[PDB]
Amino acid sequence: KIEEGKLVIWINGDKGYNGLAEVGKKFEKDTGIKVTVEHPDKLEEKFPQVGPDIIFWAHDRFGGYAQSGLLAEITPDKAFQDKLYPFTWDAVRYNGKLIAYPIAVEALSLIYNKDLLPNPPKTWEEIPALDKELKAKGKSALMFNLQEPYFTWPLIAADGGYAFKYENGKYDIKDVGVDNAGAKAGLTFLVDLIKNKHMNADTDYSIAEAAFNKGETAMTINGPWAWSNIDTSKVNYGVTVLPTFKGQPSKPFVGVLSAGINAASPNKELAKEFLENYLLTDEGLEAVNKDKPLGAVALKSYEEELVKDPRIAATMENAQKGEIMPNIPQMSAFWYAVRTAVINAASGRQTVDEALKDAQTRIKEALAVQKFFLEEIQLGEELLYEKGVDHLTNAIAVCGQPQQLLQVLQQTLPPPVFQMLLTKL
Repeated sequence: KIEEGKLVIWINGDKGYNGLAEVGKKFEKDTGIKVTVEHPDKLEEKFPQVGPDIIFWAHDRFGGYAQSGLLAEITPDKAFQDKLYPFTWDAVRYNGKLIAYPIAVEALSLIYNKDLLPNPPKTWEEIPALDKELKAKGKSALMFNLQEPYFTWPLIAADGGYAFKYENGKYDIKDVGVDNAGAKAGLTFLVDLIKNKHMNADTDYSIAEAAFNKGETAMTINGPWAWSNIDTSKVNYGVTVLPTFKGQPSKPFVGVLSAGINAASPNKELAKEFLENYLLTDEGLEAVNKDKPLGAVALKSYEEELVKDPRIAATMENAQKGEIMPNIPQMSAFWYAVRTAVINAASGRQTVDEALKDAQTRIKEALAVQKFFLEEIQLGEELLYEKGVDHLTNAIAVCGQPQQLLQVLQQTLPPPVFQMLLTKL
């Protein structure tokens, strides 16, 4: 339960929640206001029904919440806004409005074996000639997870690929950038690396991880979650900017850990105080970071301390150049479609032109049917009378797997018309 005059905060169990509680203790000591930090299971699933004053989560989940009116519009002090990197505020916009405070950023980087490769390539275009040189030493230039588009997208996006178009704190779900010239150029380059034997279509996460950590390949592409394993390996590794393609940066997907204020909270001013005046400060972020590292942070002054570790600076440089993950549920359709596209193209079964054509179709069709399905059901629920079993049957005709739906339809409402329903199937 939310109560006036205290704060309850949720953050996931993998983050520095004891450090966050220390910030909370400071806050309580100065203000008298009790701050309770929790890390519930399924917190991001529970928020919409019963939630706390403040929630910390990846920004992309917050679009759903905002679509439902569940987040307060944040109203940051004017000089404070300039204290965070501008691109981070773009991760916390929904329908043009600020709906959370950004805290930290995460993206892929290029990770390289400094002994094998003292001069990591600035361009993707250099990698074929480098691989040929390394192969003459029993080694390879690059291995990374080719199976998941999260990993291959940075290259595909570089010359102009994008998921959905972002402009003035909004995404246009009609404007999908999967089959444009830039996406084709990048996926062509990837496919070509494989046809020319510089990478293997079956390389996945485990295989690339083990190869880099055994000193068999000079580069991999991965995120901060992978550093600890490389530490154990003793490889003399560096983390740096991704190579450019056609003179443009690789654009990894960026996740931004963000803090949202519950629209239902009677403590919104206190939440702001906590977040702006206590948490998003050198001392506040230090407290969290000491407990469990935040990675690269949104607060410039503290990021400037953290980049003593050059790996953090690399995360940030790649994030600044990357594509913020769109905070809209239409992204689910993007991932399924592109995953297939890249696999088929990397295999040789489809042209690049054709795989990305399929993917763009898939995305358009899935979004249309999802809408159609809701719309047809709403005409359905206006049978209070029928009329709308034809509409219901239209919605059912669309579902590949209608058993689950047929169940609940037998509930609401009348068996005589469930009967009718059955007729049309």
